[PDB]
This record gives sequence, structure tokens and C-alpha cells, in this order.
Amino acid sequence: KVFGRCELAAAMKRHGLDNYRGYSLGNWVCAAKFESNFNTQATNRNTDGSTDYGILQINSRWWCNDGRTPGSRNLCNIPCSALLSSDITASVNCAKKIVSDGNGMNAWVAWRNRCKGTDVQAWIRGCRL
Repeated sequence: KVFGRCELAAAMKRHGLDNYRGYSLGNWVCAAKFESNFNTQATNRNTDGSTDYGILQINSRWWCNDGRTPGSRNLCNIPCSALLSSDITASVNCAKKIVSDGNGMNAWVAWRNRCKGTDVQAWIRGCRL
């Protein structure tokens, strides 16, 4: 499914993402916008044999198991298919693990490139949260 901006803001808030690890809700909604355009089933294949899955485009080489990625890790201990559902919980729970692993949200290229250092609060303005 394709989430609406405010709809996603509310869902992510419900899942404890607001200021999780020092990143306000706006960062999360912005990341989703530029990673998957708020689409839960978006997927992208990379030159290294891995695929990005879901709304937060979680890569299969380190985070989930899709069963066809060369030297994969399954650091979130979840199948990649579970990241493609309408219920963002699995994606949120894995994203929390990724953000606690090293370079914060730099793990999401789109966020580095398009959100980092911008008024990310604009993504939550006009919503009831």
C-alpha cells in the first residue's frame, strides 16, 4: 500500500520513532518519502546481488534474508518478505536496530542526500499527531 504522509507520521509515532536515537519523526517520514515514495512493496536490485525492501528500503546483504543474496547476513533476523507488508511494524523494528549500529541514519542514502540538514519538520506539519 501507498501511505499518505500524515498517515505514515501517525503510524511511525505510534511505533516510537519520534526522536528515537536522537532523530525526530520528520527525519523518518522524509527518509520514507525519498526511499520508497511511501510505498510498502517497493523493491530495488543492486549490483552486489542484494535487494532493498519496503518502505524503508532495507537491504538484504546485512539486514534481512531473502534467500538469494551472495554473502548475506540477517542482522534483524527476519525474512525480507515481511518487510513488504502494509503493517510497517517489522520494518520499524528492524530500522531501530540499524540506527543503533553505527552511523545513525546515514544508513539510508536518500536521507543523507535529501533530508540531512533540511527542515524535516515540514513533513509532519499539517498532521494531527
